[PDB]
This record gives sequence, structure tokens and C-alpha cells, in this order.
Amino acid sequence: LNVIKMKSSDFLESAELDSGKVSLAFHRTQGLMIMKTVYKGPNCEHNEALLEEAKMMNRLRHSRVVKLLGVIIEEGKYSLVMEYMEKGNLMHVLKAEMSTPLSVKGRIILEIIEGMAYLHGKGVIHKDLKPENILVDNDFHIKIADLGLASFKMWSKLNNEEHNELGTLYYMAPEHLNDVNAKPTEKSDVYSFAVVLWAIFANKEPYENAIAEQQLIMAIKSGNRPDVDDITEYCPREIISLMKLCWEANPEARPTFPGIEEKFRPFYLSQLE
Amino acid sequence: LNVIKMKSSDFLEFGKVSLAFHRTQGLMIMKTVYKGPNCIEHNEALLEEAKMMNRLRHSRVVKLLGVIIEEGKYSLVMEYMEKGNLMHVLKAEMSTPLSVKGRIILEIIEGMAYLHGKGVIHKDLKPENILVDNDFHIKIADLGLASFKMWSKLNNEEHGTLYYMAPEHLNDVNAKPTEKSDVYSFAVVLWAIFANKEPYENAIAEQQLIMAIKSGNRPDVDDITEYCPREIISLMKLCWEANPEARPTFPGIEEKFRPFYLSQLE
Ligand SMILES: CC(C)(C(=O)N1C[C@@H]2C[C@H]1c1cncc(C#N)c1O2)C(F)F
Ligand SMILES: CC(C)(C(=O)N1C[C@@H]2C[C@H]1c1cncc(C#N)c1O2)C(F)F
Repeated sequence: LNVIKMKSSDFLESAELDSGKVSLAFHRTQGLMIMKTVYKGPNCEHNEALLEEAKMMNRLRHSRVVKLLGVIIEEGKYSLVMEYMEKGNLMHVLKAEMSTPLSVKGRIILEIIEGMAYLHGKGVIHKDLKPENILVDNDFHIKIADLGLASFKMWSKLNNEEHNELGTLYYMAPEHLNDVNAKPTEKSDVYSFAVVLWAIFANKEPYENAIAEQQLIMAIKSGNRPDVDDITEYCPREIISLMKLCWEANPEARPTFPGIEEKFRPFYLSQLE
Repeated sequence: LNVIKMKSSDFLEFGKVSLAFHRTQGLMIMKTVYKGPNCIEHNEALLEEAKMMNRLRHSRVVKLLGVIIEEGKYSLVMEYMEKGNLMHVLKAEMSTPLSVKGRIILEIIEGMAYLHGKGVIHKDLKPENILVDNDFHIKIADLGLASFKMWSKLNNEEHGTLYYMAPEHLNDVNAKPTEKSDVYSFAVVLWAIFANKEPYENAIAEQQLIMAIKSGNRPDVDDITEYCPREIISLMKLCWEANPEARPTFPGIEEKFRPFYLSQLE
């Protein structure tokens, strides 16, 4: 339940990944893993706080959240070590030439609901749910990640701290768009989820026809949402309903993940599984 | 957020469990605990235990849908489970395949992990308290009202087998239950799932059987005639260890069992 303090010698770590300075690394005994090197540079401070924030992020253990296996914390380099998800992130899986069946897409959605229900269950606001932060194993089971380090302030600042040698907008609720200092709520995560449902049936990012960013922000704040007609393949009307309900302008008019799970699970089981 | 105060008029019409029809929301199970005289002085305490009951919401625990608090009728209203309890499902003429028994075990682990996550000790996990819907998905129940004292008192005033009980609580009723108390119970549940019956069938008497269990007696593994994976036999032995400390946590179980389930049984 305390963090595993791993050494640099324990790995033969690879080149970067574009789905990240995130890299695949080979542990000498425990085998294949994912490593997020946060810092490289001279010695610095906050060592106890980072190791406590690692302990904090090690607390959250579920079948649908990515597990911290350990951390590297040495003289002038800081890294997070996490379990290997073979098929990469959700958006990578949807774009692949291999067909993703309806039943699988259904299960993926239930597994995300399960995972979000867990984090909210522990009083965690994700703040940055998006297909990047949804990883997929070889059996097409998923786990939720915080690779932005949204919920871990000391690690997130460490990336841009000082002497460091080493996306969101589409899934961010309109209340927080163009807001320098916004407080994200649980219902912020519910909006993100709605855009994720759309992406799962679109097999692409939303807002492809946007030209400038200030155009897209002002559009989404004025009530624009992903084009439902741009869903070419079959998407059940129950899920089309659900994503419209979850990307409501009014935060309070959105449901909660317990509320979603209660409706979606029996629908999934009866119609999609 | 808070509990729903339902009326008896809103319905058609372990405790007097009746299946009842809510006039709008549809079919439910109602546990009418008290029918007769009036006890309105302690209604606040029951409604405070109800709030406590209402806070536990998971896919693998039975949900309180609402409660009836009237002059001389007191009921818990909870979600319907078509196939009844686990022991009833195992004893049916339809053989329940290995893959399903595997999934059942994962769903129990999921549910127990949730309750422990909310600081809940079940204290009386057993096949009777494990209910099964039409697609063989399970939800854990507290029909004995082990964790709800005022309702449990009310249940059995006018108008309990030991096979799944950890040895620390056998002949010690003051011993505080821990998480590891539930983990022993779970071990005996694993056995029953592959046995398709209650253990200790050829015990002489319960006084003597209790003393046997305290001295290290466990269910007969040779009584499992049908196939049981060896790593599940290993798991149930590790979970029914004499020493509470020597048993794994439900988190500990989940992390070993889930990838085993997925790779070998799913
Ligand atoms: C940071 C790390 C290890 C990670 O994914 N997680 C740590 C724990 C579980 C998982 C995670 C996922 N979503 C939200 C939170 C919160 N709060 C969270 O916290 C990885 F992204 F580097
Ligand atoms: C009593 C009631 C409603 C019920 O199953 N539960 C109430 C809530 C969820 C579920 C439950 C199950 N296991 C343990 C606890 C605890 N603590 C529990 O508490 C039913 F048996 F009538």
C-alpha cells in the first residue's frame, strides 16, 4: 500500500512514445512497463511531498484505473512507473483498420462508467477525462489515467519547475473554456464523458471543420456540440440520447455516473452484450 | 441523495420478504419488519440507520430503494433479484458452468472491495446474503441486518447457521469483527460454489463442530467432486487461515484473481 521506490538500474528503458517524455521500459525481473520521466536536470526540494503525492496516487486502486507500480526519485531525475496497456489509448484503438464491434464499444463505455464511479466514489474530480487518458489492453479492457497530472499539483509543476532538460479543449466543459482560474466539479467530468461517447461512435476527434481556436471556444460556450450526423456507423438511440443529456449547457442538468451506470448497465446487458 | 419515504398505498398488496409493485417505479422486494403496536419514540434512529443503509450504492450490493415509516408498519424496500440466493441457484437442475462460477466469484470480490472501501464490515457474508438476477449477476445483501441494530431488533420481537463464521468469533461474541472476518466467510463461499452444497454435512452436533473448527477444521476439499481450478483451492485455503493476519485483503484477492479469471476462465 506504500509506494515501490525503483532504481534506474532496474530498467533498460526505450525511446519515447507519441501517445505520451513517456516511454516503454523493461524491468529486469517484473517485465514490461510504462515510464513517465517528469524531470531531468540538476539537483532540487519537494522530495517528501512528491513521495507523499505518489503514496496519494497509489491509494486509488481499481480494475478501471491505471496502477502506479513505482517511482524513480534520484539525484536530478524524477519518474512515474505504471502498468503496460498494450493497445495504447482509446483514440488510437478507434482509428485502427481492425473493426471495433458494437458489443466491445458498449463494454468500453460501461468500464469507463465503472472507473469514473470509483474516482467520484473516493471524492476525486478527474478534471481531464479524454480518450488519451483512457488506455486499452490486448483483451480490449480499459483503465483511466491522469497523464496530465491534473490531480497531482507538485508533480505537474515539477514538469515546468526549473532546469528541466525534457489537446484538452475538445473534452473540456464550456463553464471552464477560456477561464484562467476555474474550479472543476464532478459534472465537468460528466461533460467530457459525453464527448468521449461521441468519439467512440465517430472513430475520430470532434470539431474537424473548426478553423481557429477562439472560434471553437466561443462556439462550444454558445452551445455547439459534436455533429451527431457525422456518426456514419450505427449508434443506438439510447446512447445518442445519453451523450446529449451529459453535454447539457447547465452543469446541474447533467446526470451523475451512479445515475448513468443504473440506466446504461441493464441497456448494455440486454441490447449490446 | 437522501432516503425515499415511500407509502404502503404506493404498493399493490430475513423477515417477511414479499415481492411488491410500486405504482410508478415497478417491481421490488419489501421486508416488512414490524406489524402490530406503535413505537414512534425511536423513529428518528431507524431513519438514521436508513440514511446509513442508503449511502451504499454499487453494482454488486443490493440498493435500498426506500423505507415505509407508518403507524404500526415498518418496511425496507430493496431491488428485486429473480433467481433468489446463491445456494438456491447452485442446487437447481441446470448445471451452472465454470466460467459463470468464475464471474460470480469476481463480482463477489468487486462488491466486498466496495463495502470495505466505505469502511463496512459485513460480518455475515454467506450464500443466503448473495442474490442472483436473471443473467446470473450477483449483489451482496445484509438480510440478517448485521450492521443495522435497531431494524434487526425490530425484525425479531413478537408478531443463523455458523458454517461461514471465522473461528475468532466462534464462542467469542465480544471479539470485534475486522475486514479479515469477512475474508474467512468468502473462503467458505468459494468452497460451497464448487461443492453445490453447504459444508460439514456429516458433523455430529454444532457444539462439537464449533470446537473442531476452532482447532483448525475446514470444509472437506474431497467433497468437491466436479472440477475446481487448483489456484482457487489455494485461494480458499489462504482465506480460511486460522490467523486473521495470514488472510489477504479483498484488494489483495482482486489483483491475483482478476487476471487469473480473464486469462483462464473468461
Ligand atoms: C498519475 C498516474 C500514475 C495515474 O494514471 N493514476 C494515479 C492515480 C490512479 C491513476 C489516476 C487516474 N485518474 C485520476 C486519478 C486521480 N486523482 C488517478 O490517480 C499516471 F497517469 F502517470
Ligand atoms: C439491508 C439491505 C437493504 C441491504 O442489502 N443492504 C443495505 C446496505 C447495502 C446492502 C448491504 C449489504 N451488505 C452489507 C451492508 C452493510 N452495512 C449493506 O448495507 C437488504 F438486506 F434488505
